[PDB]
Formats: sequence, structure tokens, C-alpha cells
Amino acid sequence: QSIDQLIKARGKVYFGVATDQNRLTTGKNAAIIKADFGMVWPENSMQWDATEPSQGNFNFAGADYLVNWAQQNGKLIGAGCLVWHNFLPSWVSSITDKNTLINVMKNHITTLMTRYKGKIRTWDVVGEAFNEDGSLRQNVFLNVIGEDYIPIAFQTARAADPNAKLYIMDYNLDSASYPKTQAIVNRVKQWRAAGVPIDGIGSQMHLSAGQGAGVLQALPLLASAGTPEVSILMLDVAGASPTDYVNVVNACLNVQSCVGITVMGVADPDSAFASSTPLLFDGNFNPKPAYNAIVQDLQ
Ligand SMILES: O=[N+]([O-])c1ccc2nn[nH]c2c1
Repeated sequence: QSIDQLIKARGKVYFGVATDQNRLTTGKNAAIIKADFGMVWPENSMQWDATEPSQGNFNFAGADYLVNWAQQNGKLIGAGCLVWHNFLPSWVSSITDKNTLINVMKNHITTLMTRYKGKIRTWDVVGEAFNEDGSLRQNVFLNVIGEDYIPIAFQTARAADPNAKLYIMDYNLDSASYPKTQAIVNRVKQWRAAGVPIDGIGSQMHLSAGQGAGVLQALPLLASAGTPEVSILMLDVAGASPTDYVNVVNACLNVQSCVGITVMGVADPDSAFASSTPLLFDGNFNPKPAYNAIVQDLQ
């Protein structure tokens, strides 16, 4: 049974997965994505180090492969991350002039979003912008541009492709009492009050065992910021307990504005955390107990 087909029948948009060319051409990834998933994100091929390895000079081959495969197979596309501290080339990190970094960041956003204009359902525009205490993370953008970098990124993105849903995403938003969870909500409210076009908050749910239960309180807290959408991103759970995975899926079902769920990969050996067996398919590409538990929960 297809978890994407089932979640759509419950009124959600998709069950998605991160992938890229050389997963699509190996294992049983393409077959499983075709049957069971409704949306794909490039895991790496849209990040800054992959797409703009030197200033103004873009590399599209990998991202084009993913986008084309998705279109050929009738899948929605999410992509990102346009602005975050991960996967950031040293040429960007070196920049000290505010105007220069604003131009660099806007060129990066506009070039990527223009190439794929109208093809991308969801763009993760800003990622990992918060410290664990809820203050803004002192990455190169904050240090050089200041906190306006976030409004500028979103306004630039909206102009480049008005059709895309624009998200901010972060991790450790899994507990409703944690300061980071509270802070992203409070700041997204403020930005949206200033007219900043933040359509979504995405929660990067890289979970430890037993953390599914807390998401039942954290996800509605995230939704209280008033964005039209929220999403679950990068989902994996150490041990892949059915209870953890079902709690996450039910949090999605409970939150009206939660459009869907993206898992970090298909099969355990292809996880960055393979020892923790944290995905829904095993190393022979067979569905695990958590996959079947989600099926039953959604039926
Ligand atoms: O949900 N995802 O797995 C995922 C993976 C990589 C990303 N880059 N930007 N947004 C992403 C979402």
C-alpha cells in the first residue's frame, strides 16, 4: 500500500522523500518512489555548494536530473535550502561587505528559483536560522547583513517565483517547551505581521527514540504562528519504532495546516545514520514495521 495515496485520501497533499540521481539509478529507490511517494526533494543537488561553487557560476546538472525525473513521474517537487549555514562555499563565508552579500544572496535565490519557475511546489528559503536558545544564529548572513537577511530572502524568493510556497525550516522544534520551538513561532508571527511572505514552517524531524510523542504538542505550536502551511521534513527516527512514526503521522493529521511529510531517504543503508536503522525500508528494500503501521494508521 502507498502511504502517499493513503495520506492524500485523508486530505493531505503528499508523503515525500529526499533523493537524487544516483539513488534513482540504483537499488529499488525509483520503484518505491513511483509507487509510494508523491513528492521528492533533492537531498544535495540544490544546496549552495552544489549549485554555485564559485561566485555567479552555477551547476544545474544534478538538480535538473531530479526535477526532470519528478516531472516525468508525476511527482511534486520541493527544493532547498536557498539560505543556510550548511553546504555553504568558502567564497560566501569570506564576504564582509553588506551590499555585496545581499547581492550574492539575492543572485543565488533568483537564479535557482527562476530556472525552475512554476515547477517547484515548495522552496525551503531559509534554514537553521535559530540558536538552541531561540536567538538568531550568527551565520555569515546575520553577521554581515544583520537580521534583515531573512525578510530580504523571502521577498526576493516571492518575486522570483510567486507560485512557490516559501518556507523557513529548522531542527529541534520537537518539544513544545523548548526555547527554539517557541522562538521560531514568535519570530514568524512578527515577520508575517511585517508582510514578509513566509508561507510555511518546516520541522526537520531527525528524531531519537521516543520523541514522536512530543511532536503531538510541538506541531500544533508551530502551526500557531499562523502560516498557511506547516510541513514535516527530513524525517527519520532512531530505531524506527511504529509508535514514534505513527505519533508523527498523527501530529500531521491533527494539524489542519500541515500539508505533508517528507522522509530523509528510502532505505536504511542510505541514511547518514544507518546504524540507527531510522528509515521505513530495510537494506533489501522491504517495508519495515513502521511503514506498515503508518499504512494501518492512514487506512
Ligand atoms: O525534507 N527533506 O528531506 C529535505 C532534504 C533536504 C533539504 N534541503 N532543503 N530542504 C530540504 C528538505
